[PDB]
Amino acid sequence: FKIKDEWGEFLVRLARRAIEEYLKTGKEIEPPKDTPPELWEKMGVFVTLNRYNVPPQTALRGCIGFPTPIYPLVEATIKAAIYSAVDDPRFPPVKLEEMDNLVVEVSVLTPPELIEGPPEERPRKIKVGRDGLIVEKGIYSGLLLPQVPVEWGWDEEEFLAETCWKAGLPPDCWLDEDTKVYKFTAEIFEEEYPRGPIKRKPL
Repeated sequence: FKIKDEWGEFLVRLARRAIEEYLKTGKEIEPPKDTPPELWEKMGVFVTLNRYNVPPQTALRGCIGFPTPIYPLVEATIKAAIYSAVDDPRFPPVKLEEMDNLVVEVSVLTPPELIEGPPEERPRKIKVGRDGLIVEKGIYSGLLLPQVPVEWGWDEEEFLAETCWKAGLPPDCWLDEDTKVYKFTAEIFEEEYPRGPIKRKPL
């Protein structure tokens, strides 16, 4: 575990606070002075907002992140949290009252690593329940978090085709040598219920 449980809890609470404060004052909070030093290191992160007490496959309310380590983790979390609440083009922006009915999930990512070898053998180098994926070709790029294939019950080959689709590429694009496929992992933390205890979420 690269991210201590205490740090995951910190980040999830920070994400909720960033969203509520933004919705209330339009201001983006700053990393708190008590922020753990290790959390200033640049890392990729995604924040997901899920509707509470509904079937999981119907819960996604917002999900935005920074796949690359361009921001210190603490700052990336604050921004991604806000973006997931009001800047996810697929859904209407979250209003303050609704935060009573949503649970926050923070996914801290490890650096993506290029999958090597014959393209038709790429499914063998990935593992649903462990890997997140990024597919890139030309100007197209798409990413799907590790929890996605698990939630929908996809195998490695299906997961690949779905990530290609996410990028705006044909489903079988991963069979192309010129298509670049990266795998990455994440340490996930989520509220058990709105404003309740936070816990690590294994796949």
